[PDB]
Amino acid sequence: KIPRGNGPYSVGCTDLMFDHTNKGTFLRLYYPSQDNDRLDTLWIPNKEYFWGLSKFLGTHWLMGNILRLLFGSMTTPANWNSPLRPGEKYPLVVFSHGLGAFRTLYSAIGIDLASHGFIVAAVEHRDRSASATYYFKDQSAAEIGDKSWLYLRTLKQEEETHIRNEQVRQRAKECSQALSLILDIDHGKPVKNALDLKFDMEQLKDSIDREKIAVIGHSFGGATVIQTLSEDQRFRCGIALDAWMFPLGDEVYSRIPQPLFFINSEYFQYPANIIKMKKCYSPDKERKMITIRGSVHQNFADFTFATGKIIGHMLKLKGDIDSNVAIDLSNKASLAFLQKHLGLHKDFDQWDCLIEGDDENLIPGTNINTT
Ligand SMILES: CC1(C)CC(=O)N(CCOc2ccc(F)c(C#N)c2)C1
Ligand SMILES: [Cl-]
Ligand SMILES: [Cl-]
Repeated sequence: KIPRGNGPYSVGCTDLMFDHTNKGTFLRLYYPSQDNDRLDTLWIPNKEYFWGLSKFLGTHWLMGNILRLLFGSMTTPANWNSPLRPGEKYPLVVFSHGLGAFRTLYSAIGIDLASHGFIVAAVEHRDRSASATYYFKDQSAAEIGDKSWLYLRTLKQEEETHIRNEQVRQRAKECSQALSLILDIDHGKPVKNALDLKFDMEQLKDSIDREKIAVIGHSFGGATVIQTLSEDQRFRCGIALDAWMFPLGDEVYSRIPQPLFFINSEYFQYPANIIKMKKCYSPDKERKMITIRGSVHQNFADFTFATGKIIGHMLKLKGDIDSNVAIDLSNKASLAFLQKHLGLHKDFDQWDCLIEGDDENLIPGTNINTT
């Protein structure tokens, strides 16, 4: 089971696609909810995501069918289409998923954030870095629900540098676009959700704390944080979760004025990557780095909760550290950082010491030597 949020607020979930096209925004929203008696949220909502995952793993599509059998009824503890908790303006996080992932696979993070009074928009990227995603060819297709699917692009070695950079720039634009959509809904612009879901978007009117915006993401999503910050000053700070730095252009490193927090796994990182993170540092800029002891790259994503301890460790979905312990640290340290750099008036400064890696399961900075 994917853990429930640790915060005081109940959590709701829904999906927004606007416009309906491959250039529209697709996101999963996690938000403080008024009610706590709704059905839980289906974790991986369509069979095609499992086919996507099968291609990402480099297996036959029939492994996709097997993955569906195993995981296709799994839920995540968020009240599907629950009304938004009224009477308060919430800060906003835009969240960016990893390569071969998609919008629904970081619910442990999204739910926890929402339970502390954030609205979280987990974008689904259309750069062919998602295992799968979908949209509609035209207005007619959107009405009848005739989905067009877009699957993960496999690269040749000679395409890697160039295409990963094209992808990270698209990802950043998608983050900025998702922000604009949410800010426009906040004002009260009518938006007809291309998905026919019983969550009225007008609830979001006057519900966003409009200057309190952050961008967070895992791996490819971590590079996306960085690209996004350099190009969109509306994002006040960023948190990169085990960032994969390879996609970034040489130009971006000196171009990130906002506070930036690197939260790393012990076992993912390597000198080339760490060197790139250190290129983000300058005397006038606020940077923080911590490393979670005993953790692996997948501790930041939901599949760390989806299997047992023995299978999970074999598949590199789990580390030596307990998955809930690990995500608690990442999520609490994130909260403290956000409160600091968004100027929130909550109690998240109780976790300030985690920003400095002061905890028995944290390493300050990095375990990686780069000399
Ligand atoms: C360094 C990379 C190749 C680049 C990158 O982004 N990486 C993270 C991928 O993270 C995934 C993928 C698929 C999933 F289903 C889940 C989950 N849950 C997580 C590895
Ligand atoms: Cl790893
Ligand atoms: Cl290296």
